[PDB]
This record gives sequence, structure tokens and C-alpha cells, in this order.
Amino acid sequence: QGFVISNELRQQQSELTSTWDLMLQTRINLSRSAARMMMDASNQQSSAKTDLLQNAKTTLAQAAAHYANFKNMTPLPAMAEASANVDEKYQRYQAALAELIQFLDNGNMDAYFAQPTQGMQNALGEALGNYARVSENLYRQTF
Amino acid sequence: GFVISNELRQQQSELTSTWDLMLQTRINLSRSAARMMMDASNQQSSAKTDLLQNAKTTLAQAAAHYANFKNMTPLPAMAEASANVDEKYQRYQAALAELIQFLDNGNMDAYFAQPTQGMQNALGEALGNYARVSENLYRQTF
Ligand SMILES: N[C@@H](CC(=O)O)C(=O)O
Ligand SMILES: N[C@@H](CC(=O)O)C(=O)O
Repeated sequence: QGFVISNELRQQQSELTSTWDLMLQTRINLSRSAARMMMDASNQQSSAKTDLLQNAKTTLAQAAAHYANFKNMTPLPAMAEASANVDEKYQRYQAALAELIQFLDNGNMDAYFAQPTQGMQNALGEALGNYARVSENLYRQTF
Repeated sequence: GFVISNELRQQQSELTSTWDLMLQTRINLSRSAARMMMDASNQQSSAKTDLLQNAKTTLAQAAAHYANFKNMTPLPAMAEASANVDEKYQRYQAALAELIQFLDNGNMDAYFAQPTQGMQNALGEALGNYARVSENLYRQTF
């Protein structure tokens, strides 16, 4: 520990980082799945793969595993605002990604491309970037 | 308060940003190639050329962050060990840049055939190894 339980803040950032990266690979997988889905316009797309969609399911499960860990460890009262905003945000992005797997799972390319996914993602990154600031800024104080 | 721990955190944020932007580049490229398969009226929604262009941009910013990282160094043995991160980054960056020209030149065969995921994994580990060595090994050793 030390700097306001430095190790703690170090572990939470590790969990959030892995959760974040894992949600990004989930989106990559969906996308690679979608691009390969041959059912568009004047083109046969590419090697029809649903394994990639299955992968998406797995990575989202893994990201959910890490967040579950971030949520069950020594919660600091000062990080209460930052942590909740991280929750307004994670639940929305995780639900966005699942609306997507559900669309690719039923051939609903109507809804898949139309979903404003990037906005949901940015909002989480903002929340995550904010958690990082709070954990250091004026939080590195007292030692 | 130490020069070592402080420069280690600074480097962690530069790498995190690089990694994120390279992941963001891959996502932008993929969304373009998907939109490139049907080409259903390119516009605000079907921002295919626009996603290809954003991919060029996020990759350029990744490059910049790495610049800051390589533009500094006080740690001895660490760097020696972590020439691994540079190798893996050198590799993955070229992979992303090549996918941009394949997509740009409409070479879909080449875009899908490239073993991108293998190169990104290699980098993610190099990064996790950097953190392994930074943590304790230096975070305690000064
Ligand atoms: N809207 C979805 C699918 C797509 O546009 O390719 C996304 O942002 O991933
Ligand atoms: N090989 C490229 C394109 C694709 O396979 O979707 C990638 O893995 O990003």
C-alpha cells in the first residue's frame, strides 16, 4: 500500500484496463464477423465466419469477469463518484455490445450498422479516463 | 517521490494510449471494409472512405505517443529487456499501415489474409511484460 493504498488503486486500474481492452476486441470480433458475412450488395464479402461471432461472446464474458473483480475489492469512499459514473457507463457499453451480438446472431444487419456504438464507447473511455485522474490528481496527496 | 516511479507511470500512459489507438485503428479499418463490401450509398452513416481516413489518423496519433515513449530514458537494464516492446510495436505498426494500403487500393484478398491478430497479441504480451518488469523489479529497485 502506501500512497493512499497505492496497490489497491493499482489493481483496480489493472482490472479496468483489461475490461476495457477486452470490450474493444469484442467490437473488433463483431466487425470481422460482419465483414465476412456474405449477404450485402454487389459483392460476396468474405469467408463466412460465425466462429468470430462466438469469439465475441467469449471476450465479452471475459470483460465481464474482470469488471466483476473490479467491483469486489476494498472500495475507497473518495472514489465513490468516479466509480458510479464508471457504472452509468460500463452497463451501457456492455449492453450495446450485446444488442450487437444479438443482431449478428439473427441476421439483423438492419440494426447492426445503424447502432451508435462509437458514442457509447467514448462515453466509457471518458469515465475511465476520469477514474484515472481521480486516483492520482489530488489523490497522490498525503504521504 | 522518485524520478524512477514517476517516469515509469508516464511511460505506462504513453503505451496505454498507443495500444488503445492501434486497437481503435483496427476497429476503424474493419468498419470500413465491412462498408466496402456492400457500398450502400456512402454518406454520414456509410462513412467508408471517412473510416479509412480516421484509421489513418488514429494510427498517426499512436505513432506520436510512442514517440514520447522512445523520446525518454533513465532506466538501465529495463530498456535492455524492453527492446521487446519496440520490436513488437515496429511489427504491429507495419501490419496496420499495410492493411490501410490494401483497403485503399481495394485489395480485399490481402486485407483478410493478413495474420493481424497474431501480431497484436504479440504486442499485448510485450506490453504486459513491460509492466511485469516495471512493477516491483524497478518499482522497488532504484
Ligand atoms: N455500428 C456498429 C457496426 C458498424 O457500424 O460497423 C459499430 O459501431 O461497431
Ligand atoms: N486480417 C485483418 C482483416 C480481417 O481479417 O478482418 C484483421 O484481422 O484485422
